[PDB]
Amino acid sequence: MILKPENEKKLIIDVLKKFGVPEEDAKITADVFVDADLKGFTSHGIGRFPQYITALKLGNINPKPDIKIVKESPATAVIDGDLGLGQVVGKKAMELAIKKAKNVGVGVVATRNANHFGIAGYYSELAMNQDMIGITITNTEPAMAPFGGKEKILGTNPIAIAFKGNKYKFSLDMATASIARGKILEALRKKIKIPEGCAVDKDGKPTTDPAKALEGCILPFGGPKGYGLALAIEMLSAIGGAEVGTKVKGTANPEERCTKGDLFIAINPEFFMGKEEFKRKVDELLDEIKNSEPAEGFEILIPGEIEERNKMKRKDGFEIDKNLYNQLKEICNELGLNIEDYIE
Amino acid sequence: MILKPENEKKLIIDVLKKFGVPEEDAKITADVFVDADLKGFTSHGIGRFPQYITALKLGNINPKPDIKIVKESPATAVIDGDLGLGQVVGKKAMELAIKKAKNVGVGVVATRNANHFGIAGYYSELAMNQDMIGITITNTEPAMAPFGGKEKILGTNPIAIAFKGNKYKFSLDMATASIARGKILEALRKKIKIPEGCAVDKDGKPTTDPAKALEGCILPFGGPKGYGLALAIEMLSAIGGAEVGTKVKGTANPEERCTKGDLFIAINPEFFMGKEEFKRKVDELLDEIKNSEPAEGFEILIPGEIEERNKMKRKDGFEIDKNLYNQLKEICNELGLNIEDYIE
Ligand SMILES: NC(=O)c1ccc[n+]([C@@H]2O[C@H](COP(=O)([O-])OP(=O)(O)OC[C@H]3O[C@@H](n4cnc5c(N)ncnc54)[C@H](O)[C@@H]3O)[C@@H](O)[C@H]2O)c1
Ligand SMILES: NC(=O)c1ccc[n+]([C@@H]2O[C@H](COP(=O)([O-])OP(=O)(O)OC[C@H]3O[C@@H](n4cnc5c(N)ncnc54)[C@H](O)[C@@H]3O)[C@@H](O)[C@H]2O)c1
Repeated sequence: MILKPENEKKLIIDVLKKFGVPEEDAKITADVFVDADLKGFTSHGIGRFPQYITALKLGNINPKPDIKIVKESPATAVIDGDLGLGQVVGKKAMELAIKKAKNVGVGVVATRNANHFGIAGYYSELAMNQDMIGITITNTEPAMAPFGGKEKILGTNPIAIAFKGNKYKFSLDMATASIARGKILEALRKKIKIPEGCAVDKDGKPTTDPAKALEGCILPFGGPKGYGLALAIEMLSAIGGAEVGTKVKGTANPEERCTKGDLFIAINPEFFMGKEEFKRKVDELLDEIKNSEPAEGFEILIPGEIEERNKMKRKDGFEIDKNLYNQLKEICNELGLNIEDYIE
Repeated sequence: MILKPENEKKLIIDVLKKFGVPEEDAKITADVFVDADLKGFTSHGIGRFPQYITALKLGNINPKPDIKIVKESPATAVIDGDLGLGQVVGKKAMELAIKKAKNVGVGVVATRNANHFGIAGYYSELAMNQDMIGITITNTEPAMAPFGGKEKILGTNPIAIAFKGNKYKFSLDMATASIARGKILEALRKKIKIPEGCAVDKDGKPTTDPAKALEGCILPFGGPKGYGLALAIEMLSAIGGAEVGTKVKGTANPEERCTKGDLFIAINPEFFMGKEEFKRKVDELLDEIKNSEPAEGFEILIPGEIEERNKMKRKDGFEIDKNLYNQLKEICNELGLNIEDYIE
């Protein structure tokens, strides 16, 4: 059934307020949920909300955190999240990264002790919309093997990079994993194969069967190269004192304290070639790319284009499945709220 | 014959000094060349030296650059190379990025109007060997299509990421191109297919045939994802005012004035979780990986391990072909040096 985004925002706010989350913290959280559902990253949108409820009750999410800047300098900071909503910590960190970059040209803000923050692209787009370059990375509970290995050690480790000109936007937002676990589960319901070169089974051997893949490992994307970048990311994400490797828990499991890290970077074009000079060049490059000769059955896209298109289509509502609408009804009921104020 | 590391250094120094390069700048340049050759990155080793001679002679390399820091903050800087040797400008650029990271936790330095700087890893490791995290990116002449296209726009756009713990080091140094043209025509003369997804037709169709490859267009490394990264590199590399896209000239062709860009980033763990604790975590991560279970006919390796084993195996000198010997013989002859002083 169709769920209007504004109504998704009000649903999340009213529910989070019910657990003590201050209104401004709640509004912030919702925005990042709505962004994901609008872009089609549906697995980091509302459908993930019940998991948040589970964690709030088990007290793995602190509704009223003491967010602290434990280390600071003109160009860097470390932030302790106090087990608060990743969105709230995340926005603070990146907002502070942006502030520092405006003063001295670049800002690097690492976080520890926060929860999963949703889609990385939201944060680096905060930078883009200040006329800057935003870069965001984080790690994850183990999901992927080293290249040539069969054990789950690395996270799905996303990186997001955003910036824009006068006409074009650039918004790379990607997991270093070659496939989401959700898309494997999904493929297991719909009794089909997963793409080739996306997972290996219990044995280190390649596999297209979803059931095997689920007890095996997902592969980093671009062979040894993509593995290398996921390793780099596992590490850089954690420089504020988070865990790495197998000690990273609690990113998708509400029964565990969250131990992952996030890095937020903001580079400020005014300190280099100049803001207006940069925007002209981004435009010129992306325009060149966009107008180059297509291969056979393709239309050349800029990173981010697909997500923007999704948002347009989805601005007036998007579908959600019954089983989730049910989980919502229930949560709403517990907190003395009417599911019908939001989904109608 | 066999070329020994020491004699390659001498050879390069003597030749460059001959052109008015100051000895200290020659020594730095020789060092990157020898690094390229010992690691096995032969396309950036002494193999490339004859073109530097052509460039110097045509005036596209300035043996005596007035290298200027044109903009500076406490975390950022733009350096203009006055068409100097890329190695000379690069070292100064990365060392400045490092100095600033020493004071404020991070240093980002962009370059413009400098030449090809050899392997990106060298500059990243300077940071690593100061107990920091080094990141280098850079531009090149159009070498590959955007994803879904069939026309050269993106350079091979390398990235180098380096850092270390106490026992383990991490040194990723990699082109965003699926494959090097070099290896394709070595697959042609070798008659073997090249891997899949690497390149497209003279028509825009996928092809594992080196002959069609050679007529077509190479692709970035990781599907859309690899493509997105390389597009980001193409742009970020050039925020110091460099060119982008097809405006990037002279990184392979000694008849063109070079217009590429470099970005140097240095991140200091002292301003985050702390130096010693970061080295412990690096080791904790890299040990876990290096000792997780391998796949069947595989060994698990950390980015940098291959080059390290290479540098070990080629300390006593390495092989060069008759062709390069001859180029090098003439170069020496016209300068009154004697090739026999170096390849005895
Ligand atoms: N917080 C976490 O724990 C966590 C972990 C992993 C991933 N994630 C998120 O999941 C989301 C989805 O990731 P994904 O890897 O499945 O994304 P994709 O669905 O793999 O999208 C990745 C990027 O590639 C680009 N792209 C795809 N096809 C393209 C084409 N034909 N031409 C040009 N560009 C193209 C897209 O625009 C997009 O920016 C991400 O936004 C990420 O932030 C979050
Ligand atoms: N300055 C310039 O203009 C310029 C431009 C492009 C490239 N380059 C350089 O060319 C060189 C070639 O790079 P490349 O991409 O062809 O090298 P690869 O041989 O393609 O190297 C990529 C990385 O993958 C790693 N690797 C390979 N196999 C692995 C495995 N089994 N497990 C773990 N890691 C593994 C390697 O250690 C290496 O660091 C690079 O050093 C790059 O810096 C320079």
